[PDB]
Amino acid sequence: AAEQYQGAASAVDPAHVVRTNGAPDMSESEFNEAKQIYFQRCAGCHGVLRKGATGKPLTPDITQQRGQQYLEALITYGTPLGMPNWGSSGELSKEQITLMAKYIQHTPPQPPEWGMPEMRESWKVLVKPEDRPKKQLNDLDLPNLFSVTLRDAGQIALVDGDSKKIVKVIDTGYAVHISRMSASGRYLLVIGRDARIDMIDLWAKEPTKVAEIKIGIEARSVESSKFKGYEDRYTIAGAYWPPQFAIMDGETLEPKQIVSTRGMTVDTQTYHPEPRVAAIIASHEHPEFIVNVKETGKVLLVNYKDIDNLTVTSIGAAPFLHDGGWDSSHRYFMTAANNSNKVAVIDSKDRRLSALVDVGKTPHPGRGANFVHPKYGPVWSTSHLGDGSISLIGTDPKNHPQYAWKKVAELQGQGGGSLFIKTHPKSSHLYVDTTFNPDARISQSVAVFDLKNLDAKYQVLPIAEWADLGEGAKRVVQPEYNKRGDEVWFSVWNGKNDSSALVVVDDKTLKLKAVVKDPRLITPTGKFNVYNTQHDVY
Amino acid sequence: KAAEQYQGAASAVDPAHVVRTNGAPDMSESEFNEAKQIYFQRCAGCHGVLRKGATGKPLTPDITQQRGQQYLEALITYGTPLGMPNWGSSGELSKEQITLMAKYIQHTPPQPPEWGMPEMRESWKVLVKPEDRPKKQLNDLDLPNLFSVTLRDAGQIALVDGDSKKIVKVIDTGYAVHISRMSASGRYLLVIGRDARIDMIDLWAKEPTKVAEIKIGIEARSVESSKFKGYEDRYTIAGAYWPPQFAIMDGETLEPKQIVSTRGMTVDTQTYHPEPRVAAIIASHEHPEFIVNVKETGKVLLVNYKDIDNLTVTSIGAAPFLHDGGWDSSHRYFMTAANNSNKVAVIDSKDRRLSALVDVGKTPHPGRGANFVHPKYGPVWSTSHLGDGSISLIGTDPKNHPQYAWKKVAELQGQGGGSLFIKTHPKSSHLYVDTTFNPDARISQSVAVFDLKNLDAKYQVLPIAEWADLGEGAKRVVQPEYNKRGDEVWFSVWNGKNDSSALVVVDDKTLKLKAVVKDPRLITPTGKFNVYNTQHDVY
Ligand code: DHE
Ligand code: DHE
Ligand code: HEC
Ligand code: HEC
Repeated sequence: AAEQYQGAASAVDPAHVVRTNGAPDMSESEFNEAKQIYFQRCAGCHGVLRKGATGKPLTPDITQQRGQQYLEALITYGTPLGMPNWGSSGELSKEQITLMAKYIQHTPPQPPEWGMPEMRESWKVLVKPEDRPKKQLNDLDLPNLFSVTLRDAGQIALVDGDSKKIVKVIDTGYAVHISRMSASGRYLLVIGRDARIDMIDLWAKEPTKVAEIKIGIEARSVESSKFKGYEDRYTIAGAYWPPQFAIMDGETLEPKQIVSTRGMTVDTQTYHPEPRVAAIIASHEHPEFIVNVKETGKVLLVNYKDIDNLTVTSIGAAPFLHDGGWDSSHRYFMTAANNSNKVAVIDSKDRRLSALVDVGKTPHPGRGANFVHPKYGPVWSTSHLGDGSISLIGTDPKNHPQYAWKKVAELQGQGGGSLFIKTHPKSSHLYVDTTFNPDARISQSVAVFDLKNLDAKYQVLPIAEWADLGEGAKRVVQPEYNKRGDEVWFSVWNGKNDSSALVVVDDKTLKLKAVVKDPRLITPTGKFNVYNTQHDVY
Repeated sequence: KAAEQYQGAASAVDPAHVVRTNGAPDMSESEFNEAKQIYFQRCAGCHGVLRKGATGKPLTPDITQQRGQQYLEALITYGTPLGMPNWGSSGELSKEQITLMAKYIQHTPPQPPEWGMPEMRESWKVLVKPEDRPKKQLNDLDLPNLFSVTLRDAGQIALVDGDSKKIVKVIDTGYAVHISRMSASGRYLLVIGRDARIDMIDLWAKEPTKVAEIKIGIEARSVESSKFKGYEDRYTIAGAYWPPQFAIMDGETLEPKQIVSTRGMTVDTQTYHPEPRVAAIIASHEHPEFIVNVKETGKVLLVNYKDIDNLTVTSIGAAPFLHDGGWDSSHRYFMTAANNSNKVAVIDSKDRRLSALVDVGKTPHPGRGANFVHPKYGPVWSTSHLGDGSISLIGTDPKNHPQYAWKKVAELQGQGGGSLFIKTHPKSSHLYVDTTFNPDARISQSVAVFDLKNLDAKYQVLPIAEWADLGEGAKRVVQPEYNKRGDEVWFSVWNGKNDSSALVVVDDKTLKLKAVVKDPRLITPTGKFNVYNTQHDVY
């Protein structure tokens, strides 16, 4: 009966369902050799399913159309639009480039999914809530503590701000991307690019891990609920693969909900198989999380008032959403759609897109830099990877409606390859790095502007040279203030077999203050001051 | 080059864990395509396009290669007592074809095309602009008593006059229209074919005519209109089987506005499902929302249309295999069937939460259900089943009958399994139940009728197809439907395409034959929707 009920023909026409191949035959060792190169060298931009970069996707319909020789030449010489040259540079051999061309003509191999069973299997409560201290069992000045990422070591070091000494090094997931604080200021949350999250109790005799869990195969962001009456309630994390985000117990990390970001794009409104989750930021206006979904250019407002029945408001922005942060008032999310060269303004109160501001080539603000301009009122700034400009955008609809969501002015730095711009309420300086600048000297130093005289050109602080480290690229990255706002820290991100350091500068004088060296300080990248991260002070 | 080095590091994904699919038995183009044709003609309905639609293990290469050729040929040949038919023992397919199917399912599932906004707009057509349409009714038809009947294989629908029992107009639509729905103004009739083609019909024109059309997917089943106060003819939503999505369009022109993906995590295992088909869709009267049923993931979505630019969706978890359903007497609780889970999920449309999960019989199939006041239990909603001959009566009054609310308060027994629709009306003391897919010809060609005033008495069997006087063919009777005044119930005698069919009208007051609708154009009549009863949810 039920077999006759569901027994008619599918409305889908067999003639339009296509079998995939006609690709160059390659053995198992040849396919694995190419596959290994693809995730080590290509995937980052192009993605798992090869639809992550601008331009045409590397799926068999397009690649077989181009042909073996077209592909080999394209991989060999690259393009001026963001596709590196692998043959000319001499990175890959002609035998490898040949394998790569044949490889992308085959259906993309499939990485495993990662749901609730996998999540729970990896979930570990190391110290039960009840077995945790009721008070701070140490003498540490937690607010002024710095959570520094020792990238290649798969660890993080807690550095005491005033003493400049490493208080504790902790094993974490590989290459931790960011550190975030719980609203109470007690727990420290870190997540590795391997999607493994680690919750750390700063009140323990020695700050230690109390729980851990893996939320995907690849990830970048984590965050805690910051709405009033929700301290340490929920923790969210966004993954690159699978395309999803997960919500967990903010006290134990127990997985509760998992949502897929696979969907329709904002621009063409077509289906995208891999919309990776970028930045995530907690709302202060409503009990919701603001999630950035890259490839589809959507900003989702995930309400956690009722975790059992999840309500999500999908706001369209612009393609390629990445990093971003609050305006001075903590109401408007200033996030960059890098490859679209725009900054999306999300109103967290009224819950809508306030504007799409045209900025420079490939905006990369991190969380951005907020400061009051002598003429244009309160602005939010961002530097770029594509060029040497710095965009100042008005963020005061109330008192400065004429300058709101407008690129009010522009500043010029040392050049492109910039990654982070920084300032502080108590500071009158504006720092900007240039980490990926092709020039060694430029990439090994930072620019500083005088907020009291913006017409004047920037000064150049020789960070890497001050560290006195010897050989290596010595790339300087991310300025970060201490709780007081009179010290600015920088990482001298050198190789793993080289010597790296953390340089500190007296903000009041712009003079070298201290240098943090230690054999354990391996490949330091992101630094997050506890109080400043927790209270979004930027 | 700065941004190129920025995004230059390795992916956190281990190449060794990214797998290449193969190790399937070789098969040429001729072979592969032949198996594929059989797959979508015979297997897809249950198993889905990507082969994860049925209960039990999926037919994906990881599992199929594990079982192997032999195991697979054997299972396909004899089937299983759990819903998998026998294709060899019944002589449906040959051993040659079965060997092909066993080889086919060991390969990666061929991919059907996606259907986005560009494809949708391309298909979109405004046949008659809102400005060019009538300002009032230009015909003298009794629109509320009109029946929109589906002439399935014909790729058409027929509007039949309730009182005169005649076909007023025959309209070309998408292939095999599955359901008909009325807009909140009672002016526009909407129909959607299994091919995802929707047709909007203006009942006010001199002769009812199509004003707009669109194709929202490759395969579909449902369409629905906004019914919240102040949104008459504002929006139209349609759900698809492939791709896994629904589409919100302009209610006056059918212009595509938003397309949302239903691919996601399941309610039970909370794992990823690549093909969560959209089933029933009902419009809320409590909030400006559309209640959408997502089958495989067992999710009921409340899509708020108060602002379609920034879509807000509340995802309520219910139970796997959500299919059909309808409102309770008060129009607040959405009583929906999770057929393969043998349960009925109750969705409070006001408080927007899962009110309960009621345990019922084997494979519930309520259609929109049947509501009536039980002498002992108060207001109840009822459903019949495909898996058995039972009829579940569930209490739907938590306010004044909490002792019974959301409980399978009582049961009734019909002719047997294979039931598709149960039905009644506020003005009627009778309760009909068909048996369309019952393996017995006599039972499948008749309908059971209960007495609401004496629920202890056994039903009377009405010989609907025999009354028709049609001759040869299966002559399956399906879906009872009352008229505007609820004094006559209509049935469909769904006979073959090359055979003779009819609509049989029965006097509700006397349970006697009242009329028989026959017409050469009345080919494979299936669903029938009375304009008034459909539009105002009278059931
Ligand atoms: C989505 C995302 C965020 C926002 C998180 C948030 O706010 O919740 C972010 C922030 C960050 C932040 C946060 C700083 C802040 O002030 O908020 C830091 C320090 C950082 C160190 C790096 N990032 Fe980041 N980053 C990516 C992704 C992201 N980076 C990439 O996918 C990319 C382009 C390529 C990659 O190799 O991962 C990339 C490269 C880098 C680097 O090269 C850095 C310097 C070193 C590393 O570990 O790869 N990213
Ligand atoms: C999701 C869904 C609904 C609810 C929509 C709503 O109300 O929003 C529905 C309702 C319906 C309704 C609604 C009646 C009502 O009173 O609301 C009718 C008449 C109907 C005629 C048929 N349906 Fe239906 N039906 C399916 C799906 C559905 N059918 C299938 O997938 C299935 C099992 C397989 C198929 O072949 O499509 C199926 C078979 C059938 C039939 O065999 C029928 C009799 C004829 C046909 O064309 O296939 N279905
Ligand atoms: C980002 C830093 C990239 C890396 C690493 C690699 N590719 Fe790329 N690729 C990138 C972009 C932005 C584009 C578009 C370029 C344009 O001018 O349109 C491309 C393009 C290709 C193509 C050509 C696609 C086509 O037009 O048919 C191919 C074949 C290609 N890329 C291959 C590829 C391989 C094999 C790589 C790793 C060894 C690789 N790309 C890395 C960005 C990035
Ligand atoms: C629904 C009316 C079905 C149709 C039409 C077909 N199949 Fe099916 N199949 C269905 C169910 C409910 C199940 C579960 C059976 C069980 O006892 O668990 C199955 C199972 C299969 C399997 C076996 C899967 C396994 O355990 O490894 C196979 C190989 C299979 N079905 C094949 C198949 C083919 C090729 C069909 C069309 C020619 C087909 N099925 C139709 C439901 C239904």
